[PDB]
Amino acid sequence: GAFSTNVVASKELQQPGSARSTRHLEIELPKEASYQEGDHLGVIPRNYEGIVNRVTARFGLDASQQIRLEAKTVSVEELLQYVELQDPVTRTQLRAMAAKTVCPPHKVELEALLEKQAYKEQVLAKRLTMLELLEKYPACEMKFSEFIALLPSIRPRYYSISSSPRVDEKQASITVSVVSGEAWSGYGEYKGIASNYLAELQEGDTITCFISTPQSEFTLPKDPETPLIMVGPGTGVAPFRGFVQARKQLKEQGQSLGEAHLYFGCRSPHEDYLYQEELENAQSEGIITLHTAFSRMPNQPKTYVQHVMEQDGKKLIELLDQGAHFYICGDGSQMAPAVEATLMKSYADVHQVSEADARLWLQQLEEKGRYAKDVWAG
Ligand SMILES: Cc1cc2nc3c(=O)[nH]c(=O)nc-3n(C[C@H](O)[C@H](O)[C@H](O)COP(=O)(O)OP(=O)(O)OC[C@H]3O[C@@H](n4cnc5c(N)ncnc54)[C@H](O)[C@@H]3O)c2cc1C
Repeated sequence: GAFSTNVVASKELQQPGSARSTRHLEIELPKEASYQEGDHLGVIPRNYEGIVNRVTARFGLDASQQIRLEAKTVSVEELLQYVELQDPVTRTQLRAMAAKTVCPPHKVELEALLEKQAYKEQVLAKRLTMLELLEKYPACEMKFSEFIALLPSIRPRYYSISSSPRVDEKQASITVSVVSGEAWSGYGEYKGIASNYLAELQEGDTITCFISTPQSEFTLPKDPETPLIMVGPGTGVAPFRGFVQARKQLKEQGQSLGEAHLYFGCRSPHEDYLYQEELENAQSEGIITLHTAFSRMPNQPKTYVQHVMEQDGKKLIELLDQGAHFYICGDGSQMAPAVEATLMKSYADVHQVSEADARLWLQQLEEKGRYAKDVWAG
C-alpha cells in the first residue's frame, strides 16, 4: 500500500575510482508504516530521462505534449512513467510491429522472431525490447498510442532493508547495486531502471515505496545468545547490516550476545568493501566476527566466501550442531548454490556421512526455521 515520502540521504558506498556503483539511501517512514529486520522496501521507480527521450525521438513527439488515450489529458513524458520500457519484446508486440511494417524484408525478420528457437535465443536470451526494434525499424508505422497500450505496467523493485528499526523505527536504509553494462541486445549501453533511478535521487527528493515482509522469514533468532552464521558478499551484506544494528542495540540494552560470524566478500578493500568501517567497528565491539574474502587483489589468490567457509568448516558445523541459524543473502544464481554446496560438504566431512545425509541434514535445518535465504538473481 504505497506511500510517498522523502529521501533523507543518498550516497556512494564504493571508493573513488571504482568502475561500479552501490548506493546507500535513507528513507523516512510515516506514522502508519513500520518495519523489522529482514523486511524489503518495494520501490515504484521512474524511467530515466535517456530512455524516455528515446521514445519521444522515435515517435517525433515533444515530451510535454498533452494527450488523451481511449480518459484524462496527461503529458507524453508522464504517460511513459507508467509502463515498462525494456522488457523483452512479446509475441503480441512483434505481431503488432509486423502488421505495421511496409518494408518487406523487415517484416520477414520480425515474423522470424516469433518462431520458437529465434524467440528463445534472439529475444529472450538477449533481452531485445520493442523500443530497440522500433529504433531498428524507423519505417515501422506503429503509433505512440498503440506502443503505450501494448506495454506492461511499471513494476515495483524490492530492496533488503539494511537498517534495524531499533535504531530509529521511522527511518529505513537500502543498499543498491547500480546495474549498468553494454546491453545484451547489442543496442548501446544498458541501465537497470530502478537502480539508476535510486542512484539519481538526492536528499530532499520524494519516493513512492512500501514495506514488504518476505514469504520466507529472515529474522534474528529470538534469543540473542543463539549463534548465527551470515553469508552475504557484495550487496548481499545488506540485511545483515540491519542484524548488526539490532545486535548492537540489544547489547547496549544489557543483553548478552552469542557468536555471530559474518562472511563478507568483495573485489578489493580499495574498491567495494561496503560499510567496512561500521563492520570493523561492530567486530571491535564484539557484535560479530568478520571474515572477508577478496576476489581481485594483486598477488593473492581469488578468494570467495565459500573458500573461507570451507577452511572454517569444523567450527561452522559445531555451531550449527549447537543450535546456530544460518543465513545467505545476495546472489541466488551462482553464489548461494555454491555456499550451500560447501556447507553440505563440510557437514559430510565433519560427520563422516554421505552427501544424501548432508542434504537431508540441510532439509531438516530449513524445516526447523534455521536456514534462511534472502537471495535474488542478477
Ligand atoms: C527479494 C529481493 C531482494 C532484493 N534485495 C536487493 C538489494 O538489497 N540490493 C539490490 O541492489 N538489489 C536487490 N534486489 C534486486 C532488485 O530488486 C532489482 O531487481 C535490481 O535493482 C535490478 O532492477 P532494475 O530496475 O535496476 O533493473 P531492470 O531494468 O529491472 O533490469 C534487470 C534485468 O536486466 C538484466 N540485465 C542486467 N544487465 C544487463 C545488460 N547489460 N543488458 C541487458 N539486460 C541486463 C538482469 O539480468 C535482470 O534480468 C532484490 C531482489 C529481490 C527479488
